[PDB]
Amino acid sequence: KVFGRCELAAAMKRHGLDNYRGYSLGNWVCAAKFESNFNTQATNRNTDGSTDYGILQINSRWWCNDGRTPGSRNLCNIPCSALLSSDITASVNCAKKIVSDGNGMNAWVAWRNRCKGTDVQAWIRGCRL
Repeated sequence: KVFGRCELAAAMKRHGLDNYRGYSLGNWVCAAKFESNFNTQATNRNTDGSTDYGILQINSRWWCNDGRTPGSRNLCNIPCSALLSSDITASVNCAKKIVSDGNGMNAWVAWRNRCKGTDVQAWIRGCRL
């Protein structure tokens, strides 16, 4: 499923991401835009044998099990396929654990490269939240 910008914003707000750990909703919507372009089916295979899954591109090396990543840990206790569903609950709960893993939102390289330091409030424009 491909979310509309405000549609995703509402969904995330609904799952408690707005201001979570001090990160405004805009940051989260912006991360999603550049990590997967709001596509819940998005996947990216890395060169280290791992793969990023879903709307927030969560990595299989440590956060989920896809049964084909060497020395992989499943800290979120879920199959990576669950991060490719139209319901973002799984991705959000797992994201909540990653953003609290000691690096803030820097865990998402796309967020770091395209959202960090910018006027992320714009990503929420026109939304009736």
